[PDB]
Amino acid sequence: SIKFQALDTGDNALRVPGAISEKQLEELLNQLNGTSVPYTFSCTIKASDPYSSLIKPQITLLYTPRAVFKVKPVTRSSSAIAGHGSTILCSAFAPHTSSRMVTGAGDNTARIWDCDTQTPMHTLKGHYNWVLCVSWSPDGEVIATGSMDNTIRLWDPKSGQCLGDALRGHSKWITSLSWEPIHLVKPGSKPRLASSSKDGTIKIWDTVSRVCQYTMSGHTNSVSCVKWGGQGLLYSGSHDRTVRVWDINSQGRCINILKSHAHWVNHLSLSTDYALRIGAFDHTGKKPSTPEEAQKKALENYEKICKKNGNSEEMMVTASDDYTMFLWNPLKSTKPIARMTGHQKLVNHVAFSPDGRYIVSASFDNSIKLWDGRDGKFISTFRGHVASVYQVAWSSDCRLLVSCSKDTTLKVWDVRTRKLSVDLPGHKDEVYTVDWSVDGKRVCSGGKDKMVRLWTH
Repeated sequence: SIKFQALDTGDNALRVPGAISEKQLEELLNQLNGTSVPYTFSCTIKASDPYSSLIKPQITLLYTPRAVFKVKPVTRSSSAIAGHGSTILCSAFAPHTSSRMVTGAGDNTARIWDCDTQTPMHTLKGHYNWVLCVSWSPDGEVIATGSMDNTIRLWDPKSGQCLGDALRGHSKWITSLSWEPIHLVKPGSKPRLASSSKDGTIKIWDTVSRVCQYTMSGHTNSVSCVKWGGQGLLYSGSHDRTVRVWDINSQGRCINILKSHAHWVNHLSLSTDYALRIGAFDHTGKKPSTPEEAQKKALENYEKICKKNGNSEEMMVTASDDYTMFLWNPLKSTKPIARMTGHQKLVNHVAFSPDGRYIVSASFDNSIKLWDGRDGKFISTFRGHVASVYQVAWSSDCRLLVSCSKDTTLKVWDVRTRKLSVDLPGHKDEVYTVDWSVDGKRVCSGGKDKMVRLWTH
């Protein structure tokens, strides 16, 4: 007996024919919808791997088109790659290729790696304190590093050369970096860089003319994080218990102060920021032929995720150290749409899925909770870690989620089945960073053991 159900969710009815050829199963499913459209079929949904399945001891058959891209779950680990002098604090794949990756460690250096050969490629020297955040520009041309020495440095990913002098201005350490989205950038020009500091300011940097355009001081305390949205609006969170909204088309004018939080705002993420990070690029790796094509492609990829109701809504999630999270639709209302709660310990990372469909939150209660990205409803808790969870990373197809932890392991989860997919140990100590490449081919992790691990399917 066999039943047909899509990976989406739809059941489409009940049939029993004896053990058949795989090619026939398409033809049958095709024959129903009169597509006569290739297909791949799934079953045992751990397991998750597809009469040979009856040589292994009724059946539901999960079907999905071949033309639809699907990221394979990471399974194995290369040999650990040495280079950094102390613990690794941040990591980020390039938006246009899975052959490049950058890390930031407490040895005052950032490193660019060749993921194809698992070798060190460049060492970025110039900061006189810890590198706290690394972020590729959405066109993949420039790397920026925010440091504990209060400065920002721009690097060339290909040559490893620092682009002139550091960006100076902040009087305390850098808390976050956020590049201007490609679809808002005038064709032929480059994306500007927003940075937040513990000094309580947000600066907007012109990386080309090499000049600071605006300084958004307004928060009365340290600024925790900033995010450059696709409407020409920036959203910042701060220890003044406030979420502020700055209009870049009005010289950084504050158009809204959100006071619903009762405690320090620690994390702030948008539903569109996975899209914003990679601009015109996707899982294929195909490059735009012209800057004008890049702007159109970036807009197309952006409007695809935000414009659902015929209008553009980017949702916002903010977290505080009362463990409480909020969901916003800032364009629509200045009051929280929903109040997410349940975490018993501090939330360390919050991220929407690339389609904005889900919200996942990593905590120090050794758990990861899955939330609905449109109304903020609780769905499930990912249990399996024994120690605190530091960071998570989404797959491009929004189907898989990898998470690193203090428990010396990484775990990848199947968000469709809401369960553990594969548990991969490897490191010798705590792991602080994880990232998943756009093509889904490679996963990188780095932590206390000063070493980089590259994970593949």
